[PDB]
Amino acid sequence: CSLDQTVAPGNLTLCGNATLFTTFRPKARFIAPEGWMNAPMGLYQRADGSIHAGYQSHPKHIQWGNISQGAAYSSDFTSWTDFNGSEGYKTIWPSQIYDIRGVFDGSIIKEGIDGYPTILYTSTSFGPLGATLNEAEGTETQSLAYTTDDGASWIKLGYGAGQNPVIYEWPETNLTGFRDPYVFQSPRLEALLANTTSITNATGDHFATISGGVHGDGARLFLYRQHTTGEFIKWTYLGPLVTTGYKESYGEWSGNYGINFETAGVTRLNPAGAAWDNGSDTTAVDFVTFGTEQGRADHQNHWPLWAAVDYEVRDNGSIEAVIAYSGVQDWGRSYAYASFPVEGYRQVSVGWIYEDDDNVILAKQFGYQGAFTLFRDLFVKVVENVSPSTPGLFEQASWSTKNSTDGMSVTVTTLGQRVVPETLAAYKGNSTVSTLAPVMLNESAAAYTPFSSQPTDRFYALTGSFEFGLNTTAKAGFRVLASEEEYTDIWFDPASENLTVVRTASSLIKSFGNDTELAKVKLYEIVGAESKTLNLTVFVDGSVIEIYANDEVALSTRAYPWLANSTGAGLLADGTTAGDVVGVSGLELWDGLVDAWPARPANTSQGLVWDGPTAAMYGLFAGY
Amino acid sequence: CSLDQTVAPGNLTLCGNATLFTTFRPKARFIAPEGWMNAPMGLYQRADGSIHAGYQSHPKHIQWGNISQGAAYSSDFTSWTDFNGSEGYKTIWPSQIYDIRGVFDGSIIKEGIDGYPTILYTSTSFGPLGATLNEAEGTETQSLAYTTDDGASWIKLGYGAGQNPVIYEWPETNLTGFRDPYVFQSPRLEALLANTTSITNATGDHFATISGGVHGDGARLFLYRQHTTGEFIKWTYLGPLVTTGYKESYGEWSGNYGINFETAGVTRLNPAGAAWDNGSDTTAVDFVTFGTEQGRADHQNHWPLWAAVDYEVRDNGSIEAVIAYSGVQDWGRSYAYASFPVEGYRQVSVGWIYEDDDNVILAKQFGYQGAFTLFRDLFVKVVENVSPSTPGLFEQASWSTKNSTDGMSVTVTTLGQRVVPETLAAYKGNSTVSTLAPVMLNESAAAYTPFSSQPTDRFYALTGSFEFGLNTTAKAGFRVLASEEEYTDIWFDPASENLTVVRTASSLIKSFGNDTELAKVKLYEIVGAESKTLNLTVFVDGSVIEIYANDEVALSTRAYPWLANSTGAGLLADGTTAGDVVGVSGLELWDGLVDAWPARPANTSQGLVWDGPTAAMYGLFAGY
Ligand SMILES: *[C@@H]1O[C@H](CO)[C@@H](O[C@@H]2O[C@H](CO)[C@@H](O[C@@H]3O[C@H](CO[C@H]4O[C@H](CO[C@H]5O[C@H](CO)[C@@H](O)[C@H](O)[C@@H]5O[C@H]5O[C@H](CO)[C@@H](O)[C@H](O)[C@@H]5O)[C@@H](O)[C@H](O[C@H]5O[C@H](CO)[C@@H](O)[C@H](O)[C@@H]5O)[C@@H]4O)[C@@H](O)[C@H](O[C@H]4O[C@H](CO)[C@@H](O)[C@H](O)[C@@H]4O[C@H]4O[C@H](CO)[C@@H](O)[C@H](O)[C@@H]4O[C@H]4O[C@H](CO)[C@@H](O)[C@H](O)[C@@H]4O)[C@@H]3O)[C@H](O)[C@H]2NC(C)=O)[C@H](O)[C@H]1NC(C)=O
Ligand SMILES: *[C@@H]1O[C@H](CO)[C@@H](O[C@@H]2O[C@H](CO)[C@@H](O[C@@H]3O[C@H](CO[C@H]4O[C@H](CO[C@H]5O[C@H](CO)[C@@H](O)[C@H](O)[C@@H]5O[C@H]5O[C@H](CO)[C@@H](O)[C@H](O)[C@@H]5O)[C@@H](O)[C@H](O[C@H]5O[C@H](CO)[C@@H](O)[C@H](O)[C@@H]5O)[C@@H]4O)[C@@H](O)[C@H](O[C@H]4O[C@H](CO)[C@@H](O)[C@H](O)[C@@H]4O[C@H]4O[C@H](CO)[C@@H](O)[C@H](O)[C@@H]4O[C@H]4O[C@H](CO)[C@@H](O)[C@H](O)[C@@H]4O)[C@@H]3O)[C@H](O)[C@H]2NC(C)=O)[C@H](O)[C@H]1NC(C)=O
Ligand SMILES: *[C@@H]1O[C@H](CO)[C@@H](O[C@@H]2O[C@H](CO)[C@@H](O[C@@H]3O[C@H](CO[C@H]4O[C@H](CO)[C@@H](O)[C@H](O[C@H]5O[C@H](CO)[C@@H](O)[C@H](O)[C@@H]5O)[C@@H]4O)[C@@H](O)[C@H](O[C@H]4O[C@H](CO)[C@@H](O)[C@H](O)[C@@H]4O[C@H]4O[C@H](CO)[C@@H](O)[C@H](O)[C@@H]4O)[C@@H]3O)[C@H](O)[C@H]2NC(C)=O)[C@H](O)[C@H]1NC(C)=O
Ligand SMILES: *[C@@H]1O[C@H](CO)[C@@H](O[C@@H]2O[C@H](CO)[C@@H](O[C@@H]3O[C@H](CO[C@H]4O[C@H](CO)[C@@H](O)[C@H](O[C@H]5O[C@H](CO)[C@@H](O)[C@H](O)[C@@H]5O)[C@@H]4O)[C@@H](O)[C@H](O[C@H]4O[C@H](CO)[C@@H](O)[C@H](O)[C@@H]4O[C@H]4O[C@H](CO)[C@@H](O)[C@H](O)[C@@H]4O)[C@@H]3O)[C@H](O)[C@H]2NC(C)=O)[C@H](O)[C@H]1NC(C)=O
Ligand SMILES: OC[C@H]1O[C@@](CO)(O[C@H]2O[C@H](CO)[C@@H](O)[C@H](O)[C@H]2O)[C@@H](O)[C@@H]1O
Ligand SMILES: OC[C@H]1O[C@@](CO)(O[C@H]2O[C@H](CO)[C@@H](O)[C@H](O)[C@H]2O)[C@@H](O)[C@@H]1O
Ligand SMILES: OC[C@H]1O[C@@](CO)(O[C@H]2O[C@H](CO)[C@@H](O)[C@H](O)[C@H]2O)[C@@H](O)[C@@H]1O
Ligand SMILES: OC[C@H]1O[C@@](CO)(O[C@H]2O[C@H](CO)[C@@H](O)[C@H](O)[C@H]2O)[C@@H](O)[C@@H]1O
Ligand SMILES: *[C@@H]1O[C@H](CO)[C@@H](O)[C@H](O)[C@H]1NC(C)=O
Ligand SMILES: *[C@@H]1O[C@H](CO)[C@@H](O)[C@H](O)[C@H]1NC(C)=O
Ligand SMILES: *[C@@H]1O[C@H](CO)[C@@H](O)[C@H](O)[C@H]1NC(C)=O
Ligand SMILES: *[C@@H]1O[C@H](CO)[C@@H](O)[C@H](O)[C@H]1NC(C)=O
Ligand SMILES: *[C@@H]1O[C@H](CO)[C@@H](O)[C@H](O)[C@H]1NC(C)=O
Ligand SMILES: *[C@@H]1O[C@H](CO)[C@@H](O)[C@H](O)[C@H]1NC(C)=O
Ligand SMILES: *[C@@H]1O[C@H](CO)[C@@H](O)[C@H](O)[C@H]1NC(C)=O
Ligand SMILES: *[C@@H]1O[C@H](CO)[C@@H](O)[C@H](O)[C@H]1NC(C)=O
Ligand SMILES: *[C@@H]1O[C@H](CO)[C@@H](O)[C@H](O)[C@H]1NC(C)=O
Ligand SMILES: *[C@@H]1O[C@H](CO)[C@@H](O)[C@H](O)[C@H]1NC(C)=O
Repeated sequence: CSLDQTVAPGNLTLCGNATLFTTFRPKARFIAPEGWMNAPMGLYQRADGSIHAGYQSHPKHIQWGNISQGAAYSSDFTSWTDFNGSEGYKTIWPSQIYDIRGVFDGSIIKEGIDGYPTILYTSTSFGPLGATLNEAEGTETQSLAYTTDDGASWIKLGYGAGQNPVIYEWPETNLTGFRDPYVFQSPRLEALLANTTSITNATGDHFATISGGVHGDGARLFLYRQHTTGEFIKWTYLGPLVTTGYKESYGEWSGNYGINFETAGVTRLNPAGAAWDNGSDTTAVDFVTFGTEQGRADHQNHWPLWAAVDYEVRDNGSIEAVIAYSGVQDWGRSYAYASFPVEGYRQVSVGWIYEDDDNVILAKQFGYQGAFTLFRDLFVKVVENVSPSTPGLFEQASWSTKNSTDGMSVTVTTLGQRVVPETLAAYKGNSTVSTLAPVMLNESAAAYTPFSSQPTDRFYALTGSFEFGLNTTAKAGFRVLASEEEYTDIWFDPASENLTVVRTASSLIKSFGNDTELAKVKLYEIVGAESKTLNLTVFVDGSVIEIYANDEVALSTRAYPWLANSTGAGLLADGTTAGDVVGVSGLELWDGLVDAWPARPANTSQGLVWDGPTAAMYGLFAGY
Repeated sequence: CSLDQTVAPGNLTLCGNATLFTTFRPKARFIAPEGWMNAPMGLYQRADGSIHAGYQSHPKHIQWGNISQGAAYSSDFTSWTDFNGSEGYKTIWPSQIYDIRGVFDGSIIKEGIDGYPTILYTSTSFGPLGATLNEAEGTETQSLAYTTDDGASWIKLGYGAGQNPVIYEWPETNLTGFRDPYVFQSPRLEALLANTTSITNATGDHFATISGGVHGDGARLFLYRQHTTGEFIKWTYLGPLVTTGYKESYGEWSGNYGINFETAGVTRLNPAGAAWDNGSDTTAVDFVTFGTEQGRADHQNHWPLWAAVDYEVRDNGSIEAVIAYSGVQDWGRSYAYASFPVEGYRQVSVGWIYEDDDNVILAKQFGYQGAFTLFRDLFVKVVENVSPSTPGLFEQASWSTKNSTDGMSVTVTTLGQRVVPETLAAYKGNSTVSTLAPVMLNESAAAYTPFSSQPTDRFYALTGSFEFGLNTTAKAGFRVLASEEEYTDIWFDPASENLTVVRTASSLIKSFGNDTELAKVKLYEIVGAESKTLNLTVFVDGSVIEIYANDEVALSTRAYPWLANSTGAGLLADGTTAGDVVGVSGLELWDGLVDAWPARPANTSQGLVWDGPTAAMYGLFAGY
């Protein structure tokens, strides 16, 4: 095993465990110290204003298993510190018959048991578990734990009658899944159900959804309500909140609803951020965010989706969330988005970016798998004065339209997503910032034009506004992680409405994924404008490439170039002519970003271990 | 629920939990503070000379489940003190994927991990488990833990490759069971295998048996040897030590070998006690003690047996233990005998006495189930100058015979068992002792003759020597726990060689067992004697009746008389005439015995709990 990054890569499968630990590793984002991570969990803003973030964790392994909560905290979403206790950076782990198979995703009741922050989580035990298997009741249940030390440790309720697990009965038969409880307060839902509480007797101020589905008959999000305020054992099943069909799709802008939901959450937003009104704010919109399984040919069969919903009250004192329009939260290699409230009327969302090594060829050599996305403020994106001649506008696919009285303009409403400003400020302020001169891309434009300033490593951000003619057939974007032999091309093609990431040349290492990523982006044309604009922000962080368009569209992906000098960046142009011109302005390079884990040394590997021959006997975890 | 013990019992199933806690409860023996117990485990003499005793335990329940090690200690086998830690009187409990289904029986390596006492125990996980079920590999494995604080707590080795569990591969396919590791040193076995260690490479100073069997083909005791002295991870399978047939029986004196072994141990004894020679002591005998399953119509399908064995060395460097003769360790409601070495060349054995409430009618009202037997010294019983005309003598069923050179007398050899002298001394010294005048039972004898002194409660011992004519047809023995309406009759009938406990009148409460207990007792007739003698010792301790004959035969059983005055005792006589006389001498009553748990209050119940609806979902434990 040679680690010479000035020559072509050898056979890297001969390299030892964690020998490639720093080679492709993100530095500017949330990631475990080592080993396996997946879904964010247990997210809450603590009493001191800091953010507690948990995550599904399997230390000293590079596949999933013994799944536990790892945790850390931050005062600004950006610079983090690990918890360190008797189990290292873990704070909840399998320990009881009811959760021994894994401590799955959970969410926080901020004033819970004895007034302490309390997690409701999926506690798993033995038996077939999965949407394509024949799971039985009891394999997935829901349990409580609380913390008296602000998340350094958690105390589980005892096992037994009237204690853990607190939710165990399946609400319908033949579930595909029964997990990922999302606890939330909702003046909106309380107002809607206030006339029906005699029917159900459930009058608590907390609701909880549980994600799943029914075999052969599509996904389900099940709604529960806390039975009595200030009491946390009894949760009353109201009914299905969201019901979708077996592999139903709302269309090209909306992914596919698959067979089973995961990590679903419920929020209410307005143009400024989170909305906590009872229905009285006419600018507020109810949203559900959710993952779907088995409705996708690639990306681990996983779509992270969202839908705007209109709530209807059923006669049995339950709620139907009728989907009004439906979109995609991220179009790339990310999943398991969790959202949580943050003071100042914010709802903040973060997901998990998996690697692109699905055959597990270099995972041991990495010594880790996975990272988070950046933390994102959610809000209602409102575009005013939209031209009715915007192509495809009245499809109303992942947005809504409201005509002006005179019919000459439209107001467009959709889900907005933008990187939390704390992170943008810290990134910019800690970087070497190069403000770049505008560039007109015309007949003289090369295919690739390097920026006048270049990055110095694999940790940078780019911003640009691309102004296109209304009938352009030109393409433009950014090339990143670029040398002559390796590069990753981010293209937007207004004629097809497709944002793509072409990765055929991303790396000389052939075992990594190289498929083309794709997102749909609607450029809403403004009344009286003779052009249309794409605002693109791109973060390059080790192997992560995370793309944001117009505070709306997100696409996370991976690139693993071998060569030390595959760090360059610049502009891409295709079909730009004297007459079909692309004006690029607002160009900025931020070189360096932030060291997100200042207390950690560069190499936080502790080695990898094998569970031994019993792993195959038990059949629950891969074992490595 | 009335607790009036001066009138007939009402419907006691209406009584609350633990309302009958003290009513039938032993006071003078090892018993858990409350709840469920079964097999002794983890027995060893500590560095300070005290005895550590563990037991299979399920606190606050009255059926088996979450099976854990409860523990206590004693300096004299007799007066005990509970450990008290973070889990009360438990010291090992289910906590890892490999043992979450139960911490089953285990035994002690005295100088183990880092020089500390170390337990090798059966760690159980999910799946069908049982001799009549289709168990698979991995469900039962063997794991290590060690103590740095003399048994107050135990630290398990980590889960994984080269750590726990340390034995997981089945030595043959289709096992009926794979548990109860018994670790022991043996100069005998080391000497026998010394010429074969090249074949196996196993040269350690510890051996371990694991108890089981093969479906359809009888029980098996599997022998392992520690691979290297001072190292405790690697244990090498040598071969089957004991192989018996599917429900094979050696005869009327030997129970039945069933389909599966449990709690098996290996020892070597001589007339004085434990023998630690390499084979050079010609008075020493190799013994195996073991439980069998599914070879008995009653007594929970369980026989606690023993066999004298002759070891043969196989060509593959393993040992066959050929059964020379075979007996019964206890003929009544006891099982799961464990033996352990004690300083002064002793081997001490103790078992578990279950209740006689197999339909679980009053278990909740008790608030506990189970106790230990008394602790017993094992030795080789040798009877010299035995008459060749002793009936059935050359059957050599559970004994061996050696003729004198002239053929006029025989030396008989069998397993001896006697209550440890520490307990006999303490019992006698703390009791009110009444030495009773001898009684000739003849034509004038009533059926029942009360002793001249009577017990004052349900805690007493009786001794007597019954001298019978060589051709008697008379019966005699002891009645205990006796009033006019309730009593338990212990009879010996020399003509049939049967010791019986008749329990048709033991209690007015009809839900308890009332079947007749039976043991075979061989009165070895001495050359020149014109009579034959039965030395009977009986312990009455709450509901326990524990009978010892001639330091050889043991029979433990249960009686639950309701009436407060059903405490009396005396002599039984049947068919005694002027010519067929039974001379009773050495009669002594010890009233009171010892308070075995002086620190415990009378009622150590902490209530009972239910595991809730998930107990049936998981399907592992009853839940109560
Ligand atoms: C199979 O058997 C298993 C083993 O038995 C069993 O698991 C065990 O289950 C039991 C019962 O559910 C659990 O017991 C609970 O423990 C909770 C605390 O748990 C935390 O702390 C313990 C112990 O703490 C110490 O010991 C460890 C180990 O040495 C040290 O690390 C610590 O530093 C600490 O040491 C100090 O204290 C020691 C003595 O205790 C000293 O020796 C020492 O010197 C130190 O000073 C830990 O062991 C726990 O760790 C385990 O669990 C965590 C997850 O929780 C894991 O991460 C970890 O790996 C371990 O597995 C843990 O950290 C108790 O809170 C709980 O007590 C209450 O509940 C019951 C009711 O259910 C009540 O009886 C009792 O009164 C308590 O409730 C009161 O208090 C709470 C708030 O504090 C109130 O909400 C409640 O209403 C009530 O209030 C009362 O008082 C008020 C007045 O103040 C009054 O106003 C109220 O009205 C009311 O009266 C309970 O004891 C036990 O932890 C499990 N153990 C393990 C190892 O798993 C398993 O379930 C079984 N399985 C099956 C299938 O049956
Ligand atoms: C799923 O995830 C699960 C959770 O991660 C996982 O279970 C965990 O597995 C790990 C790894 O196997 C276990 O870690 C081991 O822990 C052993 C000690 O265990 C005992 O102590 C711990 C911790 O102790 C404290 O914390 C608790 C909780 O707060 C307190 O109650 C205590 O008071 C104590 O607190 C003090 O210390 C704290 C910090 O640690 C402070 O915060 C605090 O202020 C106090 O000061 C307990 O948690 C354990 O309890 C659990 O387990 C018991 C059974 O064991 C249960 O009954 C109980 O309910 C709990 O479940 C327990 O009591 C360590 O000994 C062990 O460390 C060694 O082994 C590894 C190799 O495997 C080495 O890396 C390491 O060096 C250690 O080995 C050295 O030491 C030993 C002798 O001491 C030598 O034999 C050895 O050779 C070596 O010697 C070295 O040093 C020598 C020089 O001195 C040198 O000469 C030698 O050459 C050599 O270098 C390991 O850390 C962990 O306990 C599990 N946790 C739980 C909760 O289960 C599970 O397996 C996962 N499942 C799957 C399927 O993957
Ligand atoms: C005295 O000790 C006991 C512990 O032994 C304490 O706890 C009680 O324990 C018993 C079991 O011994 C439990 O009985 C079982 O109850 C099941 C239904 O329970 C529900 O209804 C009752 C009645 O109002 C409620 O009290 C329960 O509420 C509690 O539990 C829920 C969780 O479900 C919590 O949310 C609450 O907060 C409470 O904690 C329940 O809502 C019942 O199904 C079960 O069924 C069988 O057993 C009986 C008797 O043998 C049969 O008649 C019946 O046919 C069922 O038999 C089964 O038997 C075999 C083998 O098991 C199976 O193969 C069959 O298919 C069949 O299913 C049983 O009756 C009791 O619920 C529980 N009480 C609790 C926790 O409060 C007592 O509390 C304690 N008392 C005191 C004063 O301390
Ligand atoms: C680097 O990290 C790893 C952790 O990832 C550390 O531990 C090693 O981990 C790997 C797995 O990543 C283990 O590989 C597996 O080994 C199995 C056979 O092992 C035995 O032989 C080896 C070789 O001499 C010994 O080292 C082992 O000894 C250790 O374990 C025993 C317990 O058994 C202990 O007693 C010892 O003390 C040691 O701790 C063993 O004796 C092997 O069966 C297993 O098989 C598959 O995997 C490969 C690769 O994918 C395939 O070629 C093969 O076909 C098998 O594939 C399976 O794949 C699928 C899915 O799993 C199944 O469906 C198939 O049916 C099929 O079974 C694998 O190769 C390795 O043993 C282990 N080493 C240890 C513990 O020492 C490294 O130590 C660490 N390195 C350093 C320097 O720190
Ligand atoms: O770590 C479990 C956690 O991850 C999610 C989201 O991806 O589920 C994954 O893990 C399950 C258990 O292996 C799989 O069945 C599932 O297909 C997979 O997506 C959460 O739903 C869960 O809490
Ligand atoms: O934030 C104002 C308002 O919202 C409520 C809704 O019941 O609480 C939400 O907002 C808090 C601040 O972000 C969160 O801590 C809380 O978890 C969330 O439910 C009100 O309590 C509050 O007055
Ligand atoms: O507590 C388990 C312990 O008891 C024994 C001896 O009786 O086994 C009993 O428990 C097993 C598990 O429920 C049963 O399969 C078995 O039939 C029963 O005798 C020990 O062998 C075991 O270690
Ligand atoms: O007891 C004398 C002699 O026996 C050995 C056998 O190797 O140890 C046994 O006896 C000890 C005392 O009862 C026990 O502690 C020990 O566990 C048992 O193997 C010798 O070590 C000792 O010299
Ligand atoms: C980058 O490195 C490779 C190999 O060292 C080299 O061929 C190339 O010229 C270098 N510089 C570039 C592409 O600017
Ligand atoms: C309420 O009605 C809906 C629609 O019929 C149904 O799915 C749900 O199960 C009902 N709730 C109950 C039975 O609690
Ligand atoms: C919205 O405006 C477009 C263009 O003016 C028109 O085609 C459509 O009918 C209008 N819809 C409504 C509801 O008025
Ligand atoms: C650098 O980053 C840190 C950590 O997020 C942040 O607190 C600090 O303000 C940043 N420095 C700037 C903006 O100059
Ligand atoms: C653009 O995207 C869609 C997928 O939504 C695809 O079917 C179409 O072929 C793409 N067109 C071009 C020109 O890339
Ligand atoms: C024992 O008690 C019962 C009921 O109180 C009574 O009938 C009997 O006479 C008492 N005394 C005896 C049997 O000596
Ligand atoms: C040794 O021989 C015996 C008798 O053939 C056999 O049962 C045992 O399995 C053998 N040991 C091995 C293969 O280790
Ligand atoms: C043992 O003694 C009896 C009676 O003297 C006799 O029947 C038998 O043959 C003797 N056995 C041997 C081996 O001498
Ligand atoms: C009473 O019993 C205790 C506890 O076993 C014992 O130590 C003491 O010697 C006994 N008293 C006597 C024999 O007088
Ligand atoms: C004595 O015991 C045996 C069982 O070993 C039995 O078959 C026989 O009938 C009994 N005989 C008498 C008279 O009790």
